[PDB]
Parts: sequence; C-alpha cells; structure tokens
Amino acid sequence: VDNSRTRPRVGHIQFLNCLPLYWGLARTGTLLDFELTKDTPEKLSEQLVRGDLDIGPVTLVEFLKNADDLVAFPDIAVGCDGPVMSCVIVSQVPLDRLDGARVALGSTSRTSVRLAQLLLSERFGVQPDYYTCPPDLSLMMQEADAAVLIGDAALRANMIDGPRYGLDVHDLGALWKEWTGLPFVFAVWAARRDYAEREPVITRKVHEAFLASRNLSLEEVEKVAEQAARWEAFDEDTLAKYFTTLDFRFGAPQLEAVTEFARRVGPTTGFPADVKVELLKPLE
Amino acid sequence: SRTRPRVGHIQFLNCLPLYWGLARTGTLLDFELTKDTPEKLSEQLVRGDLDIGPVTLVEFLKNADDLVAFPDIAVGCDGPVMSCVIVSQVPLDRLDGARVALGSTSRTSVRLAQLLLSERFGVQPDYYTCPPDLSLMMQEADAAVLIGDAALRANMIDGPRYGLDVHDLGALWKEWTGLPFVFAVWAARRDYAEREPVITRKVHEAFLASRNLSLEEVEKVAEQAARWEAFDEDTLAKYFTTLDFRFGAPQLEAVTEFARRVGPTTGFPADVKVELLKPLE
Ligand SMILES: C=C(Oc1cccc(C(=O)O)c1)C(=O)O
Ligand SMILES: C=C(Oc1cccc(C(=O)O)c1)C(=O)O
Repeated sequence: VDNSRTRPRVGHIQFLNCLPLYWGLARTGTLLDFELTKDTPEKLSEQLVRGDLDIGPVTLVEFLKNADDLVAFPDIAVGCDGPVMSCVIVSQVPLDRLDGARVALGSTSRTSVRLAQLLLSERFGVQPDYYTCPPDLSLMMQEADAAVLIGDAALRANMIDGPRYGLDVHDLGALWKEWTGLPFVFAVWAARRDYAEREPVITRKVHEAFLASRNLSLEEVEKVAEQAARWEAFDEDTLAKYFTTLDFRFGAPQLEAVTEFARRVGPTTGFPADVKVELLKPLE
Repeated sequence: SRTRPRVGHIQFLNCLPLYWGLARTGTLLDFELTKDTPEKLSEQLVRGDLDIGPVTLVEFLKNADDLVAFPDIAVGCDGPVMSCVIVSQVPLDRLDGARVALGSTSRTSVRLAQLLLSERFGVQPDYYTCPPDLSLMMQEADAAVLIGDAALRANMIDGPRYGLDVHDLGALWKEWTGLPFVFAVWAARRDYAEREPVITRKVHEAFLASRNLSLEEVEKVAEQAARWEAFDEDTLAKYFTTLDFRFGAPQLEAVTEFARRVGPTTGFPADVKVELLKPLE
C-alpha cells in the first residue's frame, strides 16, 4: 500500500483575474506541490465546502456561510480599492429606473450579485425583478434591462461590448467605494478546517507559496499581460491595466470591508452579521 | 479571438519533469492543459477533444494518417525503462496457458509484452484486461503487465519486498533486438496542424525547450517530487535520467521495427508511415 504523503488538492479560478497568480505558481514551481483544479468560482466553492478540495479560492459570501469550517489565508485575496473592472452592472437604463424592471444575475456569481442587490436596494432604492441565468451578455440584454456579470464576461462587457453598443457599465467596486469609502474583497483563499488541523505544515507551505507566487506575478505583470494578450480579445495594455487595478491584498483595511459587508447582508444571505472570520495563524 | 491549443499531458511520473519545464518556462500559460492516463489522452486526441498531445505508440500507429508526430521528443528508453514491466510469480517460460493480467491504461507495453512472450519466449498465455492493481492482479493471475507509477512501484518497492520477478520491458526488447524503444510520441491532429501551422510549431518548440530544461534541472525536480512519493530523491533522479526523451533517427529505427513485428497482429499495416512535423525552410 502506498501510504506516502499526498499533494494538497488546490482550486484555482479559471478567469483572467487569477491568470497572473497561475503564472507565479508555475514559474516558482509551486504548481508541482499542488494537485490543481481549475473551474469557475461558484464550482470551486462547492468543491471545497463538500471536501473535493483541501485548499482553494472561496467567493466571499460562500466563505461567510461556511466560516466555522474554513480558515482564511491572510494577505492574499481577490479585491479592489475603487474599480474592480470585472464585476459590473450593465444597464440599458439609468439605475434609478430599475424599480420593477428585469435584472439578470450571472449564474457563476455569489458575491457580486449580492453586492449588486445590496447597492440597488439600500443605496439606489429600486426593487427589480431579479432572475438568474448563465452569463451571456447578448441573451441577457435581449431579455432584461440590466445584467450583473463577473470574470472575463464582465471585463469584456466593460472594455468591449459596453462601449461598442452604447451600454452603461457600472463598476461594482466603484459603486461600493462611492457608497462606503471602503475597498472590497470578492473572494478569499481558505483551507478546510479539518485539512488545516490535520496538516498544519502543508497548509502553511501552501499559504506561503501563494504569497510568493502573488508577489512574483506583481513584479512580472507586463510579461504576463504580453503573453495572455495573444489568446484574448483584450490587448496587452488592457490586461496590464486590469492586473494592476485588481487588489490582491488581505490585511486590516480589507478585513474591515469584509466585516461591514458581512454585517449588511448576513441576516438575508445565510450567516450571522457578526460572523467570525478565522485566519490562518503564523508560527509564533 | 485565437484559442489556446488543447494539450494533453501524461499524469505519471515519467512526464513530471516535463511538466516542471512547462511551468518554469511559462509554456503552460500558452496551453489549455488536460492531465490523464495515456490511453485516455490518446482517445481524446483521436476523437478531437485535444489538439496536441502524447500518444502511446500503438495508438499513434493505428491513427498515423490523421496524426503528425513531433520530432526530437518522445517517451522511450535504450535498455531498461524501469516503468514498463512484467511482474510474474513464475519464470516467463512457464506462462503458456497461464492467466496474465494486462493493465488497462496500457496500449503499447501490453503489445510489446505479448510480442516478447510469444515470439521470444514462445508461450501463449490467456490474457485479460483489468484495472492496474498489483495486489489484485497477483491474486487473480500468474503475471501482470504494468506501466507508469504502478510499474515503477512494482519494480522498485513491491517486487523486492515480496520476492516477485519483475522484468523490464525495455531491457527485454534490448536483449532481443539490440534496439532502443519508444513507448509514446507527441503529435498534433493533422487537421489542427494544417489549420494552425504556427501554433503547432510553437507548441513543438516549447515542448523541446521545456524538456531540455527538465534535463538540466532533474535534481530539483526529483528533490521536490520525492516529498510526495514513496520513491526517494535518488530513485526518482535515476528514473528521470534512465528515461530517454529523444526522438531522432535511431529512435525511429526502433519504431519502424516494432511496427513491423506487431502490425499484422495489432491493427495497422506493417509499413505504416510516421509523418513528422516539418521545420520551417
Ligand atoms: C474580481 C472578481 O470578483 C469575483 C471573484 C470571484 C467570485 C465572485 C462572485 O461574485 O462570486 C466575484 C471577478 O469576478 O473578476
Ligand atoms: C515510460 C512508460 O512507457 C509508456 C508510456 C506511455 C504509454 C505506455 C503504454 O504502454 O501505453 C507506456 C511508462 O509507462 O512509464
């Protein structure tokens, strides 16, 4: 029987927002310490919660609903301070005309759709008729007055489709910034609590390798954008702007934003407004 | 917009150094990579789920009109290969009429094993395909043909522990013919190679560059990989340096002779043509 130690099963968001991180993981050789699974953020959250992964990215709302069973990694997250570029409301009408209107919510999103609902309800005071559908701007704009998108589809709407067809595109990071002055965290990295307690060292090594890979990806953002531009509808300048607009930090100012958002949506989402975010402790 | 080529990659240790090279060079970010066992990756490439990938030799020969092989990279050996074995509780000349389990992930080594047992040792066993599991196989058969990590484990660990004979298929072929052996090649679908000659060529050159780097850094790869395997650093470095990743004239010589000896009993012409990706003139 092969009872040797097993590589941690690690999720990775397939979208462009984590493409520089993937570059870092590859260049550092970290990938060879992982059994990597790539997918969309809602699938990766399901897999980690149900035990198909040991460590991975968790969209914030799903992390908070499972906070007792997950341990978040400090100093890395998928966030913004102001615009995030890839979490948007695309609308054919001004936001204040959306009361009773149809608003399509992309099915891959858990956090941005809730942030959009919070903003529309509690900031602009409109109550639209929401519905979930697969992310497809063309179909959404044929059947609804507005749509909430994330990931590459949202970046495409923001940078290409929106300007082409004269559609308003509202940046959810900027809308939240205007409303609260705060940055925003859309997704965190976490280990399952049982995996973190069974393998504290591997969990720590995975965490440190993520930080190192993230740091390298920041230094080489131009090389990453140059390479990725050959395979995307976005050009090199757009991708480098995107990669540098994203904020991958996760310290005290970012936790402050998570705390406030969790408070405003917890009771109507599925977790306490004062839900406890447990962070992976460093070696003392 | 242009789409990344869909590229297969054998999940076994034999291509872990190559994966290291693909990551370190950044080549991985030009691929949409799929990892699986060699028989699955071969099926996927033939049926169009991949554009470029490793193809176990026998399956390449059965589909040679529709595949274009990459020169100067392959999975082979010159003598022992370490991870393609016959594990037997009896000497090979005592296997006539006995049950021999063929690991289901193999297409080439199982045929090479059959060729050796019939035409070199002159025994005709009762073959059957089953999942690779040395323990279950040794309870249900007198011998078993294994590849990949399972074969490497049998050769380096399980065999010596339980006193089981383990025959290296590369060495048996070398003894019989004096030739090296090629177990798998890399190929592009012909339709993909003709639609995207530049991408196909860049993928090929990136594979060569990554392979070369993996040879240069074999020790770091072994040190890292040993932390996740039952094999230690010295065993992995020995394995990685015993594998022969070349694919030039002497290796094609071996493919030609093997194809000749098994074609009529496998499912392709004995003189099947191996088309190679041509470099830019
Ligand atoms: C930066 C983004 O923000 C995210 C990331 C992951 C999940 C979600 C979600 O809404 O569930 C949002 C992006 O999508 O690019
Ligand atoms: C070096 C090996 O040889 C192979 C590689 C790929 C496929 C096959 C097969 O038999 O189909 C054999 C190994 O398995 O490690």
